[PDB]
Amino acid sequence: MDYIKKAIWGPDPKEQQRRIRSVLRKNGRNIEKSLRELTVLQNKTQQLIKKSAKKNDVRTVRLYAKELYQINKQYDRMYTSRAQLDSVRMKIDEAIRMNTLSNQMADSAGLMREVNSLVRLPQLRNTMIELEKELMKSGIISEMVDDTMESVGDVGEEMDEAVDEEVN
Amino acid sequence: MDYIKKAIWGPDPKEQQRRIRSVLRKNGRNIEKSLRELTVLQNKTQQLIKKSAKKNDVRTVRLYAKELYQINKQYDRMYTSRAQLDSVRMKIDEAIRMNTLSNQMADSAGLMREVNSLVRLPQLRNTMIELEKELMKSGIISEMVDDTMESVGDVGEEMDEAVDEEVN
Amino acid sequence: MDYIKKAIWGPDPKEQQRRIRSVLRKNGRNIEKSLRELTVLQNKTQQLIKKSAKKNDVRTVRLYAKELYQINKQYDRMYTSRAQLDSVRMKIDEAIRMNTLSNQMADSAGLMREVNSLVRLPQLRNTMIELEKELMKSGIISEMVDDTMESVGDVGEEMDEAVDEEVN
Amino acid sequence: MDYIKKAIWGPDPKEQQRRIRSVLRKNGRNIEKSLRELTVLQNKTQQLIKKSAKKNDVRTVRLYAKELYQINKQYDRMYTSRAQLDSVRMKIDEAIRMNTLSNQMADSAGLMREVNSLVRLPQLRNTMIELEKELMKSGIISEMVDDTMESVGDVGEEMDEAVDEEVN
Amino acid sequence: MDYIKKAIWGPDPKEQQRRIRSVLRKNGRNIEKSLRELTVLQNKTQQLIKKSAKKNDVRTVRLYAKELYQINKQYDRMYTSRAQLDSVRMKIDEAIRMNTLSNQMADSAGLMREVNSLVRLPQLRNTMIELEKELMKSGIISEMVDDTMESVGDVGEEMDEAVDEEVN
Repeated sequence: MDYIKKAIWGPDPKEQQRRIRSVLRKNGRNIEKSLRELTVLQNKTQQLIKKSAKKNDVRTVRLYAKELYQINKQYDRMYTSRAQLDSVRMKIDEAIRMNTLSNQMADSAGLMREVNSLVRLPQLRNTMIELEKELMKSGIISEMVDDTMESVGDVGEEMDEAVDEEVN
Repeated sequence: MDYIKKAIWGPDPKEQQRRIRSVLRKNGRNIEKSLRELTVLQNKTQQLIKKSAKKNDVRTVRLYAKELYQINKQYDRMYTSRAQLDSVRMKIDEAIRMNTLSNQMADSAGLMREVNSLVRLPQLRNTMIELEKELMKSGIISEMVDDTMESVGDVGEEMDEAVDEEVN
Repeated sequence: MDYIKKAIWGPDPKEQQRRIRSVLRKNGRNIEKSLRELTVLQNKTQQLIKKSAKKNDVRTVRLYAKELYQINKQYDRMYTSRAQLDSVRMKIDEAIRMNTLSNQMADSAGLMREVNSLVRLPQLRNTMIELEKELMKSGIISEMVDDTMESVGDVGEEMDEAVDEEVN
Repeated sequence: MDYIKKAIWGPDPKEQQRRIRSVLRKNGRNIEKSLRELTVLQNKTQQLIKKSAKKNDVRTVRLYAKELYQINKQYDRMYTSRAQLDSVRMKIDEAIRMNTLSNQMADSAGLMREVNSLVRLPQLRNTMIELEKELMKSGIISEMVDDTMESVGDVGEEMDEAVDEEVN
Repeated sequence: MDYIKKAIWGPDPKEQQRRIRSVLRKNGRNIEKSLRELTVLQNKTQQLIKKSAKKNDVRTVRLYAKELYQINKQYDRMYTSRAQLDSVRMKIDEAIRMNTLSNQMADSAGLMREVNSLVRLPQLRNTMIELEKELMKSGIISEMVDDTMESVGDVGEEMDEAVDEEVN
């Protein structure tokens, strides 16, 4: 019945989708664990760098200087990988929705407001007399084009200072 | 079966849609005709202004100033109307598509390119071992997560100037 | 089930393909290693040619003149071989894909846009009335040929200056 | 089994495809008929213009100028339509093939010629020792990487004018 | 007949609605039970904390100190969940009504009072002479605009201290 959805997720899409979001969330928590338990190794080193900064021991600071870099080299790729999954998990939750009734109602009512703003504009009045005379008495669209009968075309305050300005 | 689309276009949407687009190009040509047949009234007036520009008759030029104003007031409301319909006819064609197979193929093939760019990032390769081990041998998604298995990573050129910089 | 794929890669194609891309990537890294470790022999010689250029020693420059050529003769074939594998590995990754669902969706949605641009052209309108009346209510193609009902054929602004130009 | 092709052509693609190509040659002949039967109205008019060219009657030639314009306005929209259908019928035949065995043999036998040109380049022979030692004795690919084993390389005529040129 | 109501609640809305309010009320009573039977475990602990507060037993209070926190941690999420369902059950009873005759009469009679307050304002009197002369003798609205004939426009006590204040 829907072939593009099965061309992406396979012969049973609804169990392929919950099979990624198991795996893509187990790895989403192992990053948040390995930044929780690796921040405290950064927090203890801030107590151990500040310890031997007042001790002024060369053999102590240069021994912490090796492990402070190798963990911050580990931190900068695990902090990156948290933003890597969140780019994947957001683009793949967008693929999972993609044709839902929830997005169909949310994107249509946001569009019917944008049509309702445009059908009341006065220069397309004479379209709406012709359009009301032709359409079926349908739902949203035909209920807008007959609700816009609140305008007639009449002359207003014209310019007189431009008539003598054309000869000028 | 199709409730949002019938709520917008009525109980038979496919004939409501071609009933608008029929009307909305009848007015699409009547604007384009009345910008064409009224430009040549502005074109003949540019000759008749240039006629009595050398005659230097105030009783001739200001008689054209009464009718040149009535055409350019008419032109600027009809030139506006061409932008009025084309704002409506573009939004009301977006409402006609809105859930089609034509949008389903277009908005998803451009979405699978964006996932193919993200699954190949080397920080999340450790996810793609676990993800390839779990998924059904599906279409697009499970064909991308094992087409990223044709690569492996290894350690590189570490910084040798970092330890003395950290103790600095 | 697919015989051309097995006529190229043998009785088990999926393990022939990952057996090349092991070998064709080990050699892809031995070139990048042997241009990394041979550039530094070119970089030290730029310190040793510039050394004895100010020393003005004939017996030093003409001894570096032998090894500068034999390494640049080595460099120019190893730099070539990097572009040799990348021509092979790109033509053989194209053979590995060649019938994938990923290329099937990417090359079809790029083609359905090219059909959508052509079916709306006005001279083939009277085809599309006949074509809509005949086709099944299918997916992408039949959803395009009934969406193009937004045009009727009517006369426009004809030429009058060519009628008296035929006698001219 | 075939999801992209059924998404384009519907649940039975093979009868949707011959249902378009049936319609799209019915109009393929009606354009070719109406360019043939309308050329002879242009052909008889070239005699009747040449009739009253020597009669020198303005009341005869300009009566043909009213009907010669109505045929060449009709001819130029029907001559355009022959290029309109042939742009559609070529693209919609490309959509019908798009994944066939006929394209799989044609696009791959032309691809194996291009790999056969690249595996015989002598800079990458050192890959083809390691590649022949690893691959299964397959079809086309492993038959090319050992049909390039009927050759060997050796050092050639070195430059004797390079050392003095480098010290120059 | 009503498509938005079926797009939300499905093909039979009236049995989807009483299928939530079964489930959403069973859970509404299991919270009120599990705060009724968990308050008495808080009430007995207030008799057991106040028991060993005068006994001054360290091994008794610190043993009740473990279970007093684990139940108040249980209480603070079950007290929250009572306010969680009542936010859901009130927003989903608002969805169930949403177009009823009961809300149609209650929101219209509250609106007709607001129109009745505004049509009697004296500056829009001259509208109501024109409006009474045009409308059909309808229900509520036309019965208000002819009931407002109890006013005529006449001059009152004008200011004289502002005439000499303009020159001032």
